[PDB]
Amino acid sequence: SIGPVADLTISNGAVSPDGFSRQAILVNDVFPSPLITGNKGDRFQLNVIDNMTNHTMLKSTSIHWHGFFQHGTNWADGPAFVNQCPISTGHAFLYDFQVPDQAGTFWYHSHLSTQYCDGLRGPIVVYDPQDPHKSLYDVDDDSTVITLADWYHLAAKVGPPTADATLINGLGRSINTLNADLAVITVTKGKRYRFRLVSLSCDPNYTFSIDGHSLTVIEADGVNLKPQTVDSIQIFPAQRYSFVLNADQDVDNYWIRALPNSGTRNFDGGVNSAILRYEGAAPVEPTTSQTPSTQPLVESALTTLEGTAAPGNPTPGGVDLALNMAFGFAGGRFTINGASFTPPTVPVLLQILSDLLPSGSVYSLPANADIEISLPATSAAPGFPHPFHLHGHTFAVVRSAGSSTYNYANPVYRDVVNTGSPDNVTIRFRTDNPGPWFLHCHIDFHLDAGFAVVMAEDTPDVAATNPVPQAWSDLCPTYDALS
Ligand SMILES: *[C@@H]1O[C@H](CO)[C@@H](O)[C@H](O)[C@H]1NC(C)=O
Ligand SMILES: *[C@@H]1O[C@H](CO)[C@@H](O)[C@H](O)[C@H]1NC(C)=O
Ligand SMILES: [Cu+2]
Ligand SMILES: [Cu+2]
Ligand SMILES: [Cu+2]
Ligand SMILES: [Cu+2]
Repeated sequence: SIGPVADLTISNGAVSPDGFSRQAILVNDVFPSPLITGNKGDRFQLNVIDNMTNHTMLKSTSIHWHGFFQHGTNWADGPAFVNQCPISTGHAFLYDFQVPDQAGTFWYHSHLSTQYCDGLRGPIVVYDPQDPHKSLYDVDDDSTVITLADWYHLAAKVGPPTADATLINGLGRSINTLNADLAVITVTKGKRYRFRLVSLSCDPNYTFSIDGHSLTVIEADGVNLKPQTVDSIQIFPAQRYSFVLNADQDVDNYWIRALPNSGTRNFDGGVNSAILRYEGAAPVEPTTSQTPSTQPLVESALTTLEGTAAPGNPTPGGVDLALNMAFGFAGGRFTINGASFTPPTVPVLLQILSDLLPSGSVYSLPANADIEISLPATSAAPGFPHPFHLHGHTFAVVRSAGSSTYNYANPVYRDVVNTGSPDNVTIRFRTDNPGPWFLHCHIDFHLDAGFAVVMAEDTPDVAATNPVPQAWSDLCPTYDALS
């Protein structure tokens, strides 16, 4: 793997992760993008070298480092026209930030239009030398990262959508390439694995299970939690989980299954599937049967390892500022409280540094306060369920999707939450991270359609807390000169 100091060169190339050839986005000449790695407290210097020539997938790029807090380095966070102008082709831009107090499973991806759907997306693992669950597993390496990804034969900016295939570790089969190579995951009988599940999906959620094995979940979106055995896991776009697998079954091949909520909802011919292979097992497809899932993961039954409480007082409205976000759908555009987000000419953070634009979308947040955000599900926002995600913060899921109850005493903490179907998912966080932070649904087409708002956190202090490198100031004129 690479990092925490590395070059990321972005280019275009042919790929065939399902046997069908299409042009896509490469990171250091490989599809899918390589895993980045660091220890807790490393300083990260990821030099992003834009060498793209393909206009249909945009020649420009910017990278968000999903989950990282970016305290004092809001300029480094990624979202085009919120925190930076995009890097232009022929140029490079250094992302220089630290991760002092985060550790766990994360990822990086394009935050420009729909560009990460064309293959610029990759796992990040920040190991903890003192990890609290270390004693529960023997192996925790590059071989135990598992990524889930949707794959489309025609580019993001080519059709509307429906995945042609599911990619586990970059490999999978579509309905017309049932013979294509599958992803193989190799364990040794009697060893224990910390598997790091990473959804790179642009849209589908996956119900993930492994034939013949139970999963003990110990981490969600970077947050250590109390161990919790399950036999399947619903993972929504941009979410992460660590589960320990006790490789204690017979030496054999076992189907790994990852079934999307949309499109091809079967396992016929090994679509939506990969292979757990015990060492010594033959190089064949598994022939194992799947059991009905009798202990699925339940977000409202998850709790933080330390049992941390929700910020604020343990009662609704028991907070410094309650904001309710009302979803809708106008032209071809999503709306929250009546605003559709259109990317502004001057990125928000630059406006601050210079009411913010785009009007109707920007929410001033005071510092050192408790915030409660409501996001009731509604049929007025088609394409639900929507997984909303808050940059620059972990939040406490005081009430999950599918539930009516309210947990303030020890709710799970996360950075991406399913908001459910027409449900009133509510979250809490403390404002200790001054800057403009994107709040948006992570189904990436809905995002390009404007399904987003920006939290302008402690705006009087953003100028002081986030000094900006010369290279970042150079970004916008360069971009604006391009036709
Ligand atoms: C650029 O990528 C698009 C999207 O996959 C593809 O349709 C097009 O052929 C590519 N351009 C070239 C010159 O290969
Ligand atoms: C969701 O919860 C907030 C919290 O008070 C409330 O104001 C809002 O009306 C609720 N919406 C629905 C649809 O239940
Ligand atoms: Cu993300
Ligand atoms: Cu993010
Ligand atoms: Cu959505
Ligand atoms: Cu985002």
